[PDB]
Amino acid sequence: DLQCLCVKTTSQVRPRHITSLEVIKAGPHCPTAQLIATLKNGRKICLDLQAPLYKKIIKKLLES
Amino acid sequence: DLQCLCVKTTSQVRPRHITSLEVIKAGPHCPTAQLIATLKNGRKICLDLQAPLYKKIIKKLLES
Amino acid sequence: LQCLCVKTTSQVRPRHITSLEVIKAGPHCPTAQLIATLKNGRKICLDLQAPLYKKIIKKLLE
Amino acid sequence: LQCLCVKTTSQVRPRHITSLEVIKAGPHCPTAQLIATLKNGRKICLDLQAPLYKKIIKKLLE
Ligand SMILES: CO[C@H]1O[C@H](COS(=O)(=O)O)[C@@H](O[C@@H]2O[C@@H](C(=O)O)[C@@H](O[C@H]3O[C@H](COS(=O)(=O)O)[C@@H](O[C@@H]4O[C@H](C(=O)O)[C@@H](O[C@H]5O[C@H](COS(=O)(=O)O)[C@@H](O)[C@H](O)[C@H]5NS(=O)(=O)O)[C@H](O)[C@H]4O)[C@H](OS(=O)(=O)O)[C@H]3NS(=O)(=O)O)[C@H](O)[C@H]2OS(=O)(=O)O)[C@H](O)[C@H]1NS(=O)(=O)O
Ligand SMILES: CO[C@H]1O[C@H](COS(=O)(=O)O)[C@@H](O[C@@H]2O[C@@H](C(=O)O)[C@@H](O[C@H]3O[C@H](COS(=O)(=O)O)[C@@H](O[C@@H]4O[C@H](C(=O)O)[C@@H](O[C@H]5O[C@H](COS(=O)(=O)O)[C@@H](O)[C@H](O)[C@H]5NS(=O)(=O)O)[C@H](O)[C@H]4O)[C@H](OS(=O)(=O)O)[C@H]3NS(=O)(=O)O)[C@H](O)[C@H]2OS(=O)(=O)O)[C@H](O)[C@H]1NS(=O)(=O)O
Repeated sequence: DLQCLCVKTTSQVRPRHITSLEVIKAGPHCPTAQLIATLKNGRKICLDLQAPLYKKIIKKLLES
Repeated sequence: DLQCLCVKTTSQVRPRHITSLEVIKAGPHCPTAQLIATLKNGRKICLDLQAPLYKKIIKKLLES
Repeated sequence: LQCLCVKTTSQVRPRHITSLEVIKAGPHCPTAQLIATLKNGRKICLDLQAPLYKKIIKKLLE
Repeated sequence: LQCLCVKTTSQVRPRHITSLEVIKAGPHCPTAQLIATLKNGRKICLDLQAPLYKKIIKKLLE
């Protein structure tokens, strides 16, 4: 009934452009964790789990 | 980067078992609208768009 | 009263809404909650009043 | 002050959390928002305090 939201991660986007980050735990409908980021223009993208980039994105959004 | 969350709809579930319903507009990452329902036990399922069932689920959750 | 929607809002541009989640009342929230997510990822609590969320759900279903 | 997280909470079972969304501050919300979604679909606003959301994000990443 449900699959993963993200097909492939991305590496390049400006942390300034990010308004929202959702962290989704692995579940019955997706074997891997997911990192969905929403941008000012409505564009949604996926981040890499094995990178410190998500750590940078998160640390910024909270600092705002 | 993103696909649809729901693969196939469902027809049978008890409206009593439903705690949350999310209505997702069609977008660049999914050609069709989506109706995701969350249940007390954590189970998530998709509803049918061409049915009055979603109308029943929604009308109940608000009445609660 | 430990709800997501303490104060609630009536003014929003329906075209800016990408999703609407209806969360049911419970021991922790006296009322149902209408959470709308906008294009920019932000969220706001919709007034449970009638014609507001009526038109929205249909515009999400087009 | 028309935020999702007016009042905020500190007591939640991390195993009950299925997702955590960080919404950034803006002209409409003075602070960033930590919205946690539980197994039963409900949502609660997490305290922006340190060790609460630190352990959670990692438990979501296992
Ligand atoms: C191209 O060069 C540019 O370089 C950088 C990068 O640009 S980027 O950010 O676009 O990538 C620019 O730096 C940014 O400059 C500002 C900007 O983004 O415009 C500024 O952003 C902050 O302030 C924005 C202006 O808002 S306002 O307060 O001055 O009015 C704000 O964007 C506005 O958000 C409001 C809002 O959310 O309330 C919007 O208001 C409108 O919608 C509201 C909500 O609608 S709803 O549907 O019901 O929900 C309505 O209630 C309201 O009536 C309505 N107002 S109206 O005017 O339409 O009538 C409005 O449309 C938006 O423009 C930013 O909000 S945010 O959501 O994007 O975060 C806000 N960001 S903040 O800094 O975090 O507070 C910053 O200086 C900077 O943005 S950034 O976030 O730091 O990246 C640079 O300005 C620009 N150079 S330029 O070429 O000279 O322009
Ligand atoms: C098998 O036969 C059954 O038939 C029907 C159908 O069952 S079904 O609903 O499971 O499908 C049963 O009818 C239901 O009966 C009640 C029930 O579901 O148990 C009742 O539901 C309402 O009340 C529940 C009991 O709560 S309590 O207030 O009395 O304490 C409630 O479930 C509890 O929710 C709380 C909660 O959300 O706060 C939970 O508390 C615990 O977690 C909290 C939050 O954690 S968090 O992670 O931090 O977020 C903690 O804060 C708290 O400390 C902790 N308490 S503790 O006990 O663990 O220490 C608790 O775990 C839950 O059990 C229902 O909440 S809900 O979220 O499911 O909606 C609530 N539903 S409500 O009616 O909408 O308010 C109803 O009568 C009915 O449920 S229903 O929603 O109408 O469908 C029937 O009882 C049963 N017959 S039986 O065989 O005899 O049992």
